Amino acid sequence: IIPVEEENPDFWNREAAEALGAAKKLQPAQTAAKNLIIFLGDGMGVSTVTAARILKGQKKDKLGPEIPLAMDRFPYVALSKTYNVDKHVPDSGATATAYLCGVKGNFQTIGLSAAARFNQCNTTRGNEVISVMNRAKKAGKSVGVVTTTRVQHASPAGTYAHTVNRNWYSDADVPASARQEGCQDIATQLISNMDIDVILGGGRKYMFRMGTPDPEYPDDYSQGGTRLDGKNLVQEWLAKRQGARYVWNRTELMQASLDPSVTHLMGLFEPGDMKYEIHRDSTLDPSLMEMTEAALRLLSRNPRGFFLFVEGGRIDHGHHESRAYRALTETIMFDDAIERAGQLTSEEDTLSLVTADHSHVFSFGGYPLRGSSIFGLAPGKARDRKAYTVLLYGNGPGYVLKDGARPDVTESESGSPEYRQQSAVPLDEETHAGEDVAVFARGPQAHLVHGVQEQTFIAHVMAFAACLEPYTACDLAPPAG
Amino acid sequence: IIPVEEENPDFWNREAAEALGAAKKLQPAQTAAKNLIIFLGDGMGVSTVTAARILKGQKKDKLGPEIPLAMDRFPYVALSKTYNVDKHVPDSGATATAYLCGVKGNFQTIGLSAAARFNQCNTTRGNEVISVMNRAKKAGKSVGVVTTTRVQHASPAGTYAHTVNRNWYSDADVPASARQEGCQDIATQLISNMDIDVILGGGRKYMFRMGTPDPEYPDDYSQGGTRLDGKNLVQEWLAKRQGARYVWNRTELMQASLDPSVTHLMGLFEPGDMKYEIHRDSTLDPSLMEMTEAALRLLSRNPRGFFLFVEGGRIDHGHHESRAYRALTETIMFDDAIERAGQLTSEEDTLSLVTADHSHVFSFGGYPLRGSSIFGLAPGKARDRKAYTVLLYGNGPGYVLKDGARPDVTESESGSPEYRQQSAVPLDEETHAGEDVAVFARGPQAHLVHGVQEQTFIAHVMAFAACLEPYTACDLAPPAG
Ligand SMILES: *[C@@H]1O[C@H](CO)[C@@H](O)[C@H](O)[C@H]1NC(C)=O
Ligand SMILES: *[C@@H]1O[C@H](CO)[C@@H](O)[C@H](O)[C@H]1NC(C)=O
Ligand SMILES: *[C@@H]1O[C@H](CO)[C@@H](O)[C@H](O)[C@H]1NC(C)=O
Ligand SMILES: *[C@@H]1O[C@H](CO)[C@@H](O)[C@H](O)[C@H]1NC(C)=O
Ligand SMILES: N[C@@H](Cc1ccccc1)C(=O)O
Ligand SMILES: N[C@@H](Cc1ccccc1)C(=O)O
Ligand SMILES: N[C@@H](Cc1ccccc1)C(=O)O
Ligand SMILES: N[C@@H](Cc1ccccc1)C(=O)O
Ligand SMILES: [Ca+2]
Ligand SMILES: [Ca+2]
Ligand SMILES: [Mg+2]
Ligand SMILES: [Mg+2]
Ligand SMILES: [Zn+2]
Ligand SMILES: [Zn+2]
Ligand SMILES: [Zn+2]
Ligand SMILES: [Zn+2]
Repeated sequence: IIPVEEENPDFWNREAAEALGAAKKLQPAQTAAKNLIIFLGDGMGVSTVTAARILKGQKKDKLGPEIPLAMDRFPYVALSKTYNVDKHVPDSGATATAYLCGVKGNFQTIGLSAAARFNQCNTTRGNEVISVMNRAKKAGKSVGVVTTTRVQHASPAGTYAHTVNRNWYSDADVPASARQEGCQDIATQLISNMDIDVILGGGRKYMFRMGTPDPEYPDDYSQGGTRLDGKNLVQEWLAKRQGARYVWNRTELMQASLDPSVTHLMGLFEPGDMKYEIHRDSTLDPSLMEMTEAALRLLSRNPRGFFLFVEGGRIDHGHHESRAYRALTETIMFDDAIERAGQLTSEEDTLSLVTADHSHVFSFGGYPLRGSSIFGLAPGKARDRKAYTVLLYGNGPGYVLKDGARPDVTESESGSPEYRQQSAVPLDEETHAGEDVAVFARGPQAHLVHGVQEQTFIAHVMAFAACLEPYTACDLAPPAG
Repeated sequence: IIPVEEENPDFWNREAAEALGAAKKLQPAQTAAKNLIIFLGDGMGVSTVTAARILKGQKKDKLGPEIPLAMDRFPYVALSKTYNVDKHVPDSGATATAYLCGVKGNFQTIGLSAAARFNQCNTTRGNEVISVMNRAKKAGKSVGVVTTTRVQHASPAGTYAHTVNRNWYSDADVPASARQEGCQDIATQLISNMDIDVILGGGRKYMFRMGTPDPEYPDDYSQGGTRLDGKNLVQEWLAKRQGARYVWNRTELMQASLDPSVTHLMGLFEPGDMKYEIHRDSTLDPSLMEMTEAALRLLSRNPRGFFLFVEGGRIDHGHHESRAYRALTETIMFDDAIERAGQLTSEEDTLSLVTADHSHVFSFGGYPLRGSSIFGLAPGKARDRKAYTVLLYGNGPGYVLKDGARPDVTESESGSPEYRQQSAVPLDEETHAGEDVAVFARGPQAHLVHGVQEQTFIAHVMAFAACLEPYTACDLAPPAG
């Protein structure tokens, strides 16, 4: 469909003149950031952003691509080079080292320099690189980790953990030799490495001893505690702090977030990862946006400010499944959380960055008409005389042959939340992609986020903005306010 | 391979500290641009940039992804939304309207608002939108069009032409009803719409009457003139201007570019598109970089400045073929032309933008090791127990089944300049992609290129920077110098 307003050049000329006006009004701050927020869309590459924008646009009144995402409104954009030291196409652990600790690492390690080696516990020590969240805490800020994955998953773990193996969620996962060598499982590291004021996401099971029924699924033994060492890490965490609260459901979370006596909050909402938003039980489980608000309620009390990590963690998971519907709906909820955090904080004193750890082999093509569903069919048949979707994957589990042939696909099929877009190469999981991802920034010193930068720049600009180590001699005036 | 230097956090911390230093040193100009250059990588989306960076890096001493492209050094980056008014995934003609005229258009039209309709000549008039190049000429600047495509191809045509059908290269292509209605073929528009000081690229055949042997291929009748109206447009163009020169080969081009009496230069180096760089005859044909230098030699003489359009036009063509080797080698040469133009001009008075018209369904995945060839195999077999490449396409002509099965692929095969990467969906040509593309900017007012913008912003910032209509009341001081 051609929107009539857009047929007049004046429409475009007015928009551009307004854009030039806004561009000209941008001024760099002379002042530091009181607060830091990093919003991490796991797997949210450029193609994901555009596709999500179109989907979000259409979910409102709109044709799609002309409607800004909340992230699109951020004034400063850079490209971020995501390669890990050892792999061009990276994983979440080693990218987390980059954007949270400011140093690049090796694939499937977390919080370690690239002197360490995956799955070799004895290469850990001396290679620990401290996150900006950790430095924020040291400087007296409150700190929070919020994600739709396990809070022990690679991205959130980057804020607090140092491990040669991102798969070491609980002690059950750690080989005996590594346990003897003192490489702590991530769940332990979560409660032990540093004080974290707010921890919200999945990963209940890693905190409890084998045999402990999950509070939510007490009749599914597979969801129970995993720990071999008999520890209840939740109780240990609570015991260390007056005003600490543990919650496992939404209503308790909301209650805790409004309770002035709650100074530390651990909310673990599923045994493993949280459900996709489309599957979320809204009585039992908070959305990402809700977890972010709950976090901000607590974190905002500290006069020294806060550092908050918010992850749209299952964007990534949707793409691995080659289910763009899941990737893109997770992206929208991620963007909704960005929007919500922007309502609850001030860009005068809050530096907010939105980025992705890496992308995926997700493409948006064919030549679909304006306003057509992102989950629809490309116009025109393929050379094998069957239909194809506008969304495709380079590889992944959407690759199919029914009786020697690529299957035809209908619109009703392609639009299903379970539909797997086709790919060139069958893999159980679609792969990450290595192309640059966007960094969006607003707030004090956001203007430093520019050009094409290494992914480590994300961590460094945040430290610098808040005058955290190694930039305590930042040359900045106190935060506005 | 893990580079040892990168195992030390200090490496990353030093780089980031240097990046922060450079970021802090950026200051906006108070002064106008004397000169404007737009470098257009046709089809050069984010995945293409990263893949080309890696390839370029490796062509030098290097592992790849850590080595900046010339474009990567530009200080200001924005994302550009490429949708056409009528299609989410755009073409080159209507995007050219956006980034060259500052108004979005309908798929496969050029230089027309979206009130016009593809292939309907009678919707043309009143919908012409004037390019910034045209406005630059009006303001007394010299202007140049340089591309590896036909100079009548959609992108360069955006600088001078207005047509409802980008396929109307010569009168041979224009239906009789359109010819009667006065819709001029693009080759005619090239010599007639405006004065263009430098025109360099392909497209000889459209300028000459049917039966005119091509100077380079006088024994291949398919390469001869196409025109039905008996006109020699080259002679007509030459006749209009004292100091005008026509050349069809590299040595004459170089000679003309150094000749002070040559004020207007038309260099048409192939009958249609120029050869891929890997196929270029370096005795007969200038590279993109050479054409850009030749252009700058002439354009730079004007004390009022110049507008120059430089297109890496066959990046796009490589992706359509699903031959990433061709896409990426064209990208490197494009980047080499950017680098060369940066040597020959000053960022104190030259606003240079690098962008793409749109992307492609090109992906860079698997989990290849650092330093591995971008054209190599992903580690690990696919689920059908055969190898697969790190580079894939969502759709296109690399889709194959040999005896009911996806073919296996070897490294020697995947590395060939003729290799077609596999795709999910067989199409004779791989499709464009609709995701945002990068805009890189440097020079006066380049700091206005920020955030996520409509693709029309490219044209408007350039007009504004040089105080061209509609921004003659730009509020800017004269160009530095
Ligand atoms: C780590 O342990 C492995 C297995 O015993 C051994 O081969 C290697 O030498 C150790 N590396 C270090 C740094 O001690
Ligand atoms: C939320 O958790 C508390 C236990 O902390 C429990 O008393 C309440 O029943 C829970 N809500 C639901 C709906 O299970
Ligand atoms: C363009 O010509 C077509 C074919 O005759 C006709 O259907 C249509 O009305 C014309 N449109 C305009 C704007 O005159
Ligand atoms: C280049 O063109 C001129 C004609 O303009 C011709 O005299 C010369 O032979 C040409 N060079 C080659 C190598 O064909
Ligand atoms: N990050 C993905 C897949 C992956 C990660 C790391 C290495 C390889 C694959 C998953 O855990 O959901
Ligand atoms: N809709 C609420 C629900 C909620 C809040 C806080 C905590 C838990 C739940 C939110 O945005 O805040
Ligand atoms: N731009 C491509 C293919 C294309 C353009 C426009 C529409 C559809 C396809 C080609 O001409 O090389
Ligand atoms: N290598 C030269 C060749 C050349 C120059 C000018 C014109 C034509 C050819 C270039 O960069 O300039
Ligand atoms: Ca739950
Ligand atoms: Ca030639
Ligand atoms: Mg993650
Ligand atoms: Mg082009
Ligand atoms: Zn990830
Ligand atoms: Zn992943
Ligand atoms: Zn194009
Ligand atoms: Zn194309």
